[PDB]
Amino acid sequence: TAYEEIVCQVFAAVLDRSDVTADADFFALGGHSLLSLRVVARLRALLGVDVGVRDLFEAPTPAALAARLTRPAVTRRGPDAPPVLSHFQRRLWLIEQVYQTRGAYNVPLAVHVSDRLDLDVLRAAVRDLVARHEVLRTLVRSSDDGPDPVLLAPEDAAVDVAEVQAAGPVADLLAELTAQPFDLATQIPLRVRMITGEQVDGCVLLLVCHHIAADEWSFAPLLRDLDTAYRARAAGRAPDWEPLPAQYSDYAATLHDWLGEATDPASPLRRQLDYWQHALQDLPDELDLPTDRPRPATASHRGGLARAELPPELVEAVRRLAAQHGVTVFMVVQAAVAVLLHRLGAGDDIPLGSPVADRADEAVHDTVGFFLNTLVLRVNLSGNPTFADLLDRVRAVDLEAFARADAPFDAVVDTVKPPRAVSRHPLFQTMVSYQRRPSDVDRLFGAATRLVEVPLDTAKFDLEFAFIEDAHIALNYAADLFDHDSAEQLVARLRTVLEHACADPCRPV
Ligand SMILES: *P(=O)(O)OCC(C)(C)[C@@H](O)C(=O)NCCC(=O)NCCSCCO
Repeated sequence: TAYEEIVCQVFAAVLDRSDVTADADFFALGGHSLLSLRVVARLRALLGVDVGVRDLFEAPTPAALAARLTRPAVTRRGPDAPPVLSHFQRRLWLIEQVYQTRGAYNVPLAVHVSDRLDLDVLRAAVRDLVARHEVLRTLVRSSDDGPDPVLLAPEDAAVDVAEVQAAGPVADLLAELTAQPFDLATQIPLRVRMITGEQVDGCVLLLVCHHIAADEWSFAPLLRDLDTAYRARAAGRAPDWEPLPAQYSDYAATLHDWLGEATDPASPLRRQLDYWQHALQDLPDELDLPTDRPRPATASHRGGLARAELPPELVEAVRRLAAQHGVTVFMVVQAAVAVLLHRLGAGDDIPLGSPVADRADEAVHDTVGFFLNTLVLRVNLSGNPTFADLLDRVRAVDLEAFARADAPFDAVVDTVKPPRAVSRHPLFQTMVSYQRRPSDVDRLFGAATRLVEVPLDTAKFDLEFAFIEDAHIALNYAADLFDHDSAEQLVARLRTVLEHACADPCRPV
């Protein structure tokens, strides 16, 4: 996606357009060939990989050209193929065995529908959705060897759909309903609740998935498929879609077969693991941050959410600054957080974790599942560099780390073998992420729909900064270490670093 977004930068800058999308065709937007010499030339200076007009012909779209610049394609297995637990799923199942997460790993998705949907038709749509995505009806029961996936049959996957009347503010009820625990060995990792009442106009459709079966990118497939299925089941027929290109097990199986054994030196896993053992060498145990309380001895996993609204001219300024320096918006937001901690006394070694989506294959681009590997983006701020300088360091660190994004985070932790503490997250405690909410989801289920935020009562790490476009900043802080007022000031201080950065990126940090 980093390669993907940076290619759009050159397409729009060379073709002088604003019609640059992930699925846009270079030649289709008026693209010739000297234009490719300029586009191919610029791509070399930023990404540093060998690109040529030859690549542009084969991959004339940013999405394709990005995948071309960088492993077998996901091959759909047999109809009777058994489920296969991906290394991503193993971590999520494992985390809930070692921690009292309080549902901190339940990802919520709430939509406001102008019409109180038909709970019976909705249920049929939820049953259809679960049947389409095997990941939504796959249980993880513990055994003597390890966790074993149990793919429920469509007839046997008891879906959980129910209506819920709102008494108080639905915002706090959504958080409460979302944080309810999941029993991955007996319950499917999908929960649907239709919140209705006299205080809410129409109803609020809440989809609560456990992260083991869905990530933030699965929101679009879920809503799109639940709309497609809901509309059909409302007409007495089964929803008419074309079969899924692949299932999660197919992606996991193809991914695991290619990853190889960490003991074989020629396998991608060990060869990537080796990069990280060097890249994360002599890593800080933890950053010297300003906390309001000492690190507890138990991970309460409880936290809050401090938001900082971003003016359109500031969102527009950040995008402009990114394009000028040949860096993604994430890299800008990441440098801001790094500077913030650096200015707060963290030091010159700012290890920030970040989620990278493994959705390169076209067979899993719009599929439901968890493809987010956590990566340690180690930013060095020594030598009192300017912001534009740190944008160079960040980009190099990111692109270099993005080429080794397939080593499971848990394996990197085992390879770097860091001093551990159940109250502290390994390698990193501050996470920076850039999310985008689904667009064109305003007329779902034949009504007036609109996404609703769920107030987070939990926190996965000490500090999680999130740049969320519809844009704003969301601070997921650990309640055991930070006070809400302190988080509000910290997210606001991030905004001020961004304001100064765009205005004068030549200023020391
Ligand atoms: P611009 O759009 O005007 O430039 C177009 C170029 C020069 C890139 C190219 O499309 C062109 O004009 N001709 C390319 C045809 C060609 O000769 N390809 C070589 C492969 S043919 C087999 C050789 O063994």
